[PDB]
Amino acid sequence: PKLCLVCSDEASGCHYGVLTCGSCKVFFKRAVEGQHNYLCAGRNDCIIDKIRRKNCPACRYRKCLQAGMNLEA
Amino acid sequence: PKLCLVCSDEASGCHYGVLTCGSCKVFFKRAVEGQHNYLCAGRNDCIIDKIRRKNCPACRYRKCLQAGMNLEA
DNA sequence: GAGGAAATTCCACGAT
DNA sequence: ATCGTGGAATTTCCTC
Ligand SMILES: [Zn+2]
Ligand SMILES: [Zn+2]
Ligand SMILES: [Zn+2]
Ligand SMILES: [Zn+2]
Repeated sequence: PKLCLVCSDEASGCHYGVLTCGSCKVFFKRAVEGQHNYLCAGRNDCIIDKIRRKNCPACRYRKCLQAGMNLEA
Repeated sequence: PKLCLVCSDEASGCHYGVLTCGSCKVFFKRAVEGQHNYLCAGRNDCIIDKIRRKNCPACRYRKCLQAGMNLEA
């Protein structure tokens, strides 16, 4: 019943300091390692869920950071 | 003329009835025969330009239709 | 020449 | 680390 704090999909455990699913954990790692320039086509307010998380890496990454995800955790 | 009526990128000609670039031509063909399930993570006003057009297929497809693109043209 | 469309290449995403 | 899937976009080939 525990949910990913980023996309609300069911969580696989505590990854990089935050309860998250597998895809969001892999996304965050790749985002930090690659130092990605992401641009929201919206207002930087996008809905991030299982379906929509692919739409805006910018808002997804922002949510990762604001939830406290860090590589050195 | 030039300037694709969907994303404002340089237009390659009149495709499916509308002045469009090459990428919006094949996008529309894919989307119109496909499901076009697309969900917007924003307010369905997403900015569609050369940089952001990949972010929201929902809004891109909506702009294709509003511009008047159709298969039977 | 135009434009439709397959073929091709590239990449994000995500499971294992 | 492979690696499958699917979308994106350019390149190549088709008919008219
Ligand atoms: Zn998640
Ligand atoms: Zn966004
Ligand atoms: Zn376009
Ligand atoms: Zn949108």
